[PDB]
Amino acid sequence: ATTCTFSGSNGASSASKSKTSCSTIVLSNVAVPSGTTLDLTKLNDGTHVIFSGETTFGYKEWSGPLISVSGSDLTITGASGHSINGDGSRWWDGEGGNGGKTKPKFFAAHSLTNSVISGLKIVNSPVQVFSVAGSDYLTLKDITIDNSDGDDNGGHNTDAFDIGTSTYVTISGATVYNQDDCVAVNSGENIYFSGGYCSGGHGLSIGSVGGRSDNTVKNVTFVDSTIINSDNGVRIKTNIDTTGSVSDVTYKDITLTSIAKYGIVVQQNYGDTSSTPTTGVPITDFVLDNVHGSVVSSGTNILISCGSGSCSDWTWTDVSVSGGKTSSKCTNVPSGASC
Ligand SMILES: *[C@@H]1O[C@H](CO)[C@@H](O[C@@H]2O[C@H](CO)[C@@H](O[C@H]3O[C@H](CO)[C@@H](O)[C@H](O)[C@@H]3O)[C@H](O)[C@H]2NC(C)=O)[C@H](O)[C@H]1NC(C)=O
Ligand SMILES: *[C@H]1O[C@H](CO)[C@@H](O)[C@H](O)[C@@H]1O
Ligand SMILES: *[C@H]1O[C@H](CO)[C@@H](O)[C@H](O)[C@@H]1O
Ligand SMILES: *[C@H]1O[C@H](CO)[C@@H](O)[C@H](O)[C@@H]1O
Ligand SMILES: *[C@H]1O[C@H](CO)[C@@H](O)[C@H](O)[C@@H]1O
Ligand SMILES: *[C@H]1O[C@H](CO)[C@@H](O)[C@H](O)[C@@H]1O
Ligand SMILES: *[C@H]1O[C@H](CO)[C@@H](O)[C@H](O)[C@@H]1O
Ligand SMILES: *[C@H]1O[C@H](CO)[C@@H](O)[C@H](O)[C@@H]1O
Ligand SMILES: *[C@H]1O[C@H](CO)[C@@H](O)[C@H](O)[C@@H]1O
Ligand SMILES: *[C@H]1O[C@H](CO)[C@@H](O)[C@H](O)[C@@H]1O
Ligand SMILES: *[C@H]1O[C@H](CO)[C@@H](O)[C@H](O)[C@@H]1O
Repeated sequence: ATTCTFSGSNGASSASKSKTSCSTIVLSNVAVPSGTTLDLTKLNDGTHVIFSGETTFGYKEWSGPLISVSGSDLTITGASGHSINGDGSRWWDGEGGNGGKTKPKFFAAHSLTNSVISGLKIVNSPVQVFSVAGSDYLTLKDITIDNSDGDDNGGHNTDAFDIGTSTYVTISGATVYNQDDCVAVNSGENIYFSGGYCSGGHGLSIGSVGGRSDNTVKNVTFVDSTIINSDNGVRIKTNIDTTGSVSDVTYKDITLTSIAKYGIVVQQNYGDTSSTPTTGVPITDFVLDNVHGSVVSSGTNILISCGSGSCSDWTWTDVSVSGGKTSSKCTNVPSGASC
């Protein structure tokens, strides 16, 4: 059993070259050089990684990731008082991932099996924070993401959790202040989100689904969570002219507070809302249970833009969204639901 401590301005290099001799790696006030990844890929099974002090990154216009981890039976945690500081205002230019500077993604959680990431505190990511991909039985718990400075400083596309090609991922106790989706499930199965607080972004989203070889979303649950001061609350987006499926999606015991645009929005014409919704990505067995909240007077309570026949078997129990306009543009609403 070995414990390895890496720190300072050359910590990232040493960690990379010695990671496989370390049972435990502690990362203390590591300053990652510009244009380079903190490469924690391919750790030995059972390795424990502890973030300590303040982790920082040199400035460069590149696409990331800033941190990358992969392997099995890993524990990665944060020590008391630590933070991982992206100092994103260096890149923030109002354009996020769409244009302006090239901005690096923060945390590649790829090819993780049976691992836990707990207690990390991330501050001011340049753009998206967690990219979860190709991972199985991953728990992300008590993660704090504070991009609140981005609200008035050009923060854009600062998604907290982007999930794809993953199964059995559990997210609990997340606290997010950001400017895009709190969660986006692009594809994946058996996803559980609970005890979350999402402020400032675009809601808890399924989507966008379709147009990739990975286009199935199944068995996802959002429960006991608050979405506040966000553009949308509950959201399902499927890409127009694409095929896939979304099934067994549940939102339960959700509080929506001061939603700006849409309390609940389901769009089967995502990508081109001037066109009629298409029917290639059926949304079935969608359940809302005890979902309550308020939309500002200028927003819309509920928008359902379904394709003909491509939305069915919805159950909406104890749902109440008020404060906003009732939409008159809803299409092909299933029997259990309403705008
Ligand atoms: C729909 O997704 C649900 C959430 O992933 C899933 O429930 C989860 O089921 C797994 C079993 O595959 C449970 O996990 C395992 O780990 C615990 C301890 O780590 C063991 O005690 C279990 O025996 C098992 O090995 C999860 O605990 C459970 N998660 C929760 C929050 O319920 C459902 O199984 C999925 N439903 C369908 C029909 O597939
Ligand atoms: C690296 O150095 C630190 C001292 O801060 C220890 O915590 C650890 O055991 C390792 O030797
Ligand atoms: C961080 O800490 C290590 C020892 O833990 C030093 O080797 C390094 O120079 C920096 O002070
Ligand atoms: C990284 O750069 C620092 C800061 O100058 C050094 O002290 C360290 O040993 C490494 O070269
Ligand atoms: C980063 O720096 C460490 C220590 O200087 C080297 O071992 C590594 O190969 C890379 O140059
Ligand atoms: C990173 O840390 C290792 C082990 O402390 C050093 O050997 C290397 O020079 C770099 O500073
Ligand atoms: C991290 O850095 C070390 C040397 O700096 C490499 O050996 C490793 O492949 C990774 O690039
Ligand atoms: C990685 O870290 C180990 C442990 O300090 C060194 O022995 C190795 O040379 C590399 O710097
Ligand atoms: C913990 O892990 C390291 C390498 O992963 C071993 O060298 C050590 O003996 C213990 O198994
Ligand atoms: C490395 O060291 C830490 C503290 O000793 C452990 O938590 C871990 O299991 C591994 O042995
Ligand atoms: C990281 O990026 C900065 C800015 O381009 C360079 O100065 C540095 O040498 C490294 O490539």
